[PDB]
Amino acid sequence: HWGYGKHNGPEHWHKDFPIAKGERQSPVDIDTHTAKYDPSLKPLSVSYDQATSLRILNNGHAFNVEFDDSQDKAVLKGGPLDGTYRLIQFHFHWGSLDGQGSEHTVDKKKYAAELHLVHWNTKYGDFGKAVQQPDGLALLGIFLKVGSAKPGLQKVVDVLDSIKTKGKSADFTNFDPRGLLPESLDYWTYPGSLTTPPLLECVTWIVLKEPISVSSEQVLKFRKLNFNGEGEPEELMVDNWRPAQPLKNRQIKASFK
Ligand SMILES: [Zn+2]
Repeated sequence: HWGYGKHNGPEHWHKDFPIAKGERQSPVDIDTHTAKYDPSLKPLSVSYDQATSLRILNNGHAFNVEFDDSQDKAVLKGGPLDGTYRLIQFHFHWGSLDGQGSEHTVDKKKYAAELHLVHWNTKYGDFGKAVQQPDGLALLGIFLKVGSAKPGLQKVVDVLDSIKTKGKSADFTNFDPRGLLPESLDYWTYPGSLTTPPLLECVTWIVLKEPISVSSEQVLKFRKLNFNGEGEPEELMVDNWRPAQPLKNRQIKASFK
């Protein structure tokens, strides 16, 4: 099956998932000089005050912090979006070294990591139905650079030892994802896709311009995770990022002047 190893990585995905060579694939490089300010874009509305985290799972390609999305609690609205999108999970992509790890790039710059908060459009009733629609998901992307620690990330990093290997999960209640947001909600937006198989073209991307800072110790702990299952030969979970894809017939819009 697909992965990020030497023989099943992103350059191989198209064989099982032909949409990998599609017209609206993600991630992409954000060329800051070509992205146009769009005065018609509204402020993002991130309402996470009532977010209910439940569990954290190592799924063999990342770790997902999962939320209770059976009610309208943690929602993303406004910005380029029409309607309401419910938070279902967040996860990260990171590198083996600080000089790579992010999926989106900014003027070809790679960040050390990238956070994805995944939300589905409530007009489609459930996540499974939403991913079959061009406006089914809204993904909020946030870059991580290495510097000062992010206090709000530490509860995530400290639980990672308990989910080292594929298929392991742990209770993870009462985690507040507001602690992962940067100061500014300025963003770029474009239509794209899931960045892991099945690579469905169902995502409105909202990528924040301001990165958050995390410490070297924090990201080092990400890199102690395993792609493999318990008892199997150790493959460190690093470089679980898909590289930039062709922009094709798309425009990236900026929310800021
Ligand atoms: Zn992702």
